[PDB]
Amino acid sequence: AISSMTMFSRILGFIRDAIIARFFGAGAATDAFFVAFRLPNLLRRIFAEGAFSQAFVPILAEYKNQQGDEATRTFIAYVSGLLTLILAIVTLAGILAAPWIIYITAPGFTDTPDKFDLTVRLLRITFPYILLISLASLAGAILNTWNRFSVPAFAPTLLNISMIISVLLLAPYCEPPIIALGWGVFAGGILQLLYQLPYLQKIGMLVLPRISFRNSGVWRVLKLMGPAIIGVSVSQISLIINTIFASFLQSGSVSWMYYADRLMELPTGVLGVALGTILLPSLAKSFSTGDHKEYQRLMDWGLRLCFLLALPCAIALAILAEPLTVSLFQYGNFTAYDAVMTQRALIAYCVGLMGLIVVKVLAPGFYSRQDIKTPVKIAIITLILTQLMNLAFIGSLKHAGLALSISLAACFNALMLYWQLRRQAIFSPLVGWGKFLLKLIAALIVMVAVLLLLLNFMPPWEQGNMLVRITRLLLVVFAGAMSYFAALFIFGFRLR
Ligand SMILES: CCCCCCCC/C=C/CCCCCCCC(=O)OC[C@H](O)CO
Ligand SMILES: CCCCCCCC/C=C/CCCCCCCC(=O)OC[C@H](O)CO
Ligand SMILES: CCCCCCCC/C=C/CCCCCCCC(=O)OC[C@H](O)CO
Repeated sequence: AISSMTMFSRILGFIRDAIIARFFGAGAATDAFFVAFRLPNLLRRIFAEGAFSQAFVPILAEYKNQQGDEATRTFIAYVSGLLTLILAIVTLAGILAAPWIIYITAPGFTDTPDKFDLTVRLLRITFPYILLISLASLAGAILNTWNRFSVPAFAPTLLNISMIISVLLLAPYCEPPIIALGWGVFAGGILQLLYQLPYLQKIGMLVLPRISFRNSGVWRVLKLMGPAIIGVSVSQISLIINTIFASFLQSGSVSWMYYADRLMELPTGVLGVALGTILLPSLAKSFSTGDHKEYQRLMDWGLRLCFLLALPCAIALAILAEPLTVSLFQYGNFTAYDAVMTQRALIAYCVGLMGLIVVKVLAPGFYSRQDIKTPVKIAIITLILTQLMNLAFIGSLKHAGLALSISLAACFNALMLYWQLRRQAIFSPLVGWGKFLLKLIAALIVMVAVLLLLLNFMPPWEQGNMLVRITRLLLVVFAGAMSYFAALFIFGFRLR
């Protein structure tokens, strides 16, 4: 369900990314678009996922299960109304203050004033999407409360489609061509909304928004939002300051980081969705029922699974950074220089894939423990270490150093959450990790050896059509995966 539609969305997101790279490359225009659209949406996502979504899903289901459909319709009406009012005000203030928002977020764009102007213009086109995508994600949250998961998963396909179409059709018309993306995004917003509204009507939860300050449920969802806003703020501030750092770097830095991060995202989302259906449900159940012993059992199996699957992915992405970048991005305005810079950023990002997967495996269980004080402390530490690693790595490695900083920060964040579990006896690993790690290390050595060998005997990656390059890429990915799994088979792990 989710596993099929959210990954169709994934190839279309990656296809739109390749289209962007092909048509606009990695430079001033693409830098401006990323700071203008991606950075505000990421702040918005952090806020909604960290505070609004966490508060909204329990209260909504609690209405749905303990009160009628009419009471739930009224709750949803007042929630969507207050959301729309706040976001309309927020959007209006943002379009007015856009030059100051770009100045604070990306100070270094001021050196090319025309680039700063495009970033401001694109934020003005972009900003209405915040409203649209928030309404669409509220729709999707409601539908998920009604156990309809495939529609909200498929919904971002419409954004990807809209952006691809705006690039292919509207870009030559638009006077700065990447302006077209904005409108695609805009159309995308509307489409993502329009697609989900009838399904909402299907469950009788499509209702005209309405404003009130007396609703008990609205104040409940406002109260559970409170303690999470400090951590949301930490994460937002860190991301803002990272962008500030990158803004002083050479044009394309933001775009190179973006492309590397998407390349690196690609398998990590697969693994995250897959472990979120194999492991997290049973972990949540074990924590809710108070079964400590078998919670440890799953925690250990899941951490071993993380080492078994995220490590080979990270190392393979590092070894295959040029194959991947050249085969998936190096067309049109994406030059060979852009490909090298993206390769470096991708090698840097590979360090933190492990930290990402483990943060997603450990963080469920703290929000369930209702311990937010120690994660907000961990988040402040992660901020401090991130900004410090930025100062340290920016001069020597530039954008790659900023990517290394983000990666190592994710590593330390996961490590600190694990240390909190270890100190409070929340988790203690099972015996036999040592020989298990040795098995991994041998299998990784075999995999990397086979990959290096093949690459020495395989053509220059720039040479060929996209069919040819992606065929070669898939051939080496297959040989590497096969060889890693064959080394593992000799060691053991015959069944899961
Ligand atoms: C927190 C600040 C709140 C400010 C509220 C202002 C309300 C009126 C806004 C007009 C925008 C239209 C004009 C857009 C260009 C303004 C020039 C500017 O400030 O640009 C930055 C500068 O270029 C860097 O070097
Ligand atoms: C153990 C191994 C771990 C590493 C695993 C690495 C996976 C590499 C696969 C990539 C295929 C996914 C991307 C598919 C891209 C389709 C082609 C495309 O993007 O075409 C756009 C073009 O510009 C239109 O004009
Ligand atoms: C050139 C770049 C260098 C490439 C790398 C060379 C290999 C270095 C050695 C690895 C041992 C790793 C040991 C740790 C692995 C499992 C994690 C662990 O033990 O964590 C304990 C936890 O922190 C509770 O305090």
